[PDB]
Amino acid sequence: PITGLVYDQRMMLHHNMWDSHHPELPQRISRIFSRHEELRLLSRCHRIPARLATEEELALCHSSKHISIIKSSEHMKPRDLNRLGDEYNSIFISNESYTCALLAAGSCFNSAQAILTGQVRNAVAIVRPPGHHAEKDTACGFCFFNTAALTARYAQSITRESLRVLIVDWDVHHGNGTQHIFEEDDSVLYISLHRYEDGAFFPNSEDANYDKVGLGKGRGYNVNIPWNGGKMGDPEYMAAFHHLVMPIAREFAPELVLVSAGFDAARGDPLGGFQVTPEGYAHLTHQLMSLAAGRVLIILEGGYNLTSISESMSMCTSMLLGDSPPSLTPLKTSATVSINNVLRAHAPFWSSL
Ligand SMILES: [K+]
Ligand SMILES: [K+]
Ligand code: NA
Ligand SMILES: [Zn+2]
Repeated sequence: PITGLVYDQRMMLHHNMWDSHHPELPQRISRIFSRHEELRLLSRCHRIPARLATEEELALCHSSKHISIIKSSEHMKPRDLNRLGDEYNSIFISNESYTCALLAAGSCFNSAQAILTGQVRNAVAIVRPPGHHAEKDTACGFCFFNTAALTARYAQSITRESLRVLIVDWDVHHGNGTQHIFEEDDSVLYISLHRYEDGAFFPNSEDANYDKVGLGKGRGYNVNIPWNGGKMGDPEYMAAFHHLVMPIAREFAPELVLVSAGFDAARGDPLGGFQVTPEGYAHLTHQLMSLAAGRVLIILEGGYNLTSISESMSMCTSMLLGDSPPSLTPLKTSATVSINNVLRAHAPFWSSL
């Protein structure tokens, strides 16, 4: 049982040149890496090489128009980069952004390939910029290309079209990009847990609500678990996995599990405002390892407290490596209502509920 780890410092090049303190810092991935070194987790892993995604691979999920525009940013001068970035919801762009986006996706491709060919059982990808807000034709919320969505399509490309992929998105924000790409798809099961606040939390859309179960053949295969007022923690997430994520996943019988692993739901994160502990993430990870013969790829999304996310993602790697789960109140009423809402919404599609 081998765990893969992919990390490249070239992904640090992507930066905000008008605010060097912008929360999506280059140092996010470097601090996670060093913590993996420090805890002797890195030395236990099989080092998977990073690579650039090709344009043909980007076309698995993205329009050529979207690809061309972001590609052209590599040759732009600072003010043009400023203007282009302002055409999007919450995006900054540097000359290196396009290349870093390519490495993020290519790294995840190589990890998926390693898992699916049996070189490793599972893998962790310490990458940036993130991906899950990125749409087919647009960039959004610090994301340029949808790394997770692309990896699902890449995985199917190197296996068979009907490879069943589960994408679990435990980043505090709804992965609107991932939901939309696969909304009519029944080969990719998208499950997201996210702070919703009745549509008044980024990315501020009712697409993130529980009632959005998918379209056409894809009905049932989109699971939104929205949190409303207010601070949520380990109890809420554990209960969500127990009643929803793991029962549905088992019935879906995935062959590959991708985790859109943001750690902005972690205690200490300003943008999330939740209190999922590092031990919390370990237990979520451990549960997912019971799926798909352990074929699990952990892909970094959001998470902005450098100490919180280094410790949190390290905890997940420890689990993938096979360490025993660390030792961990009744649910908030609102959380219970959220879970019953999803249960009632997905009753027709999943007989296990
Ligand atoms: K999420
Ligand atoms: K789907
Ligand atoms: Na179903
Ligand atoms: Zn996030």
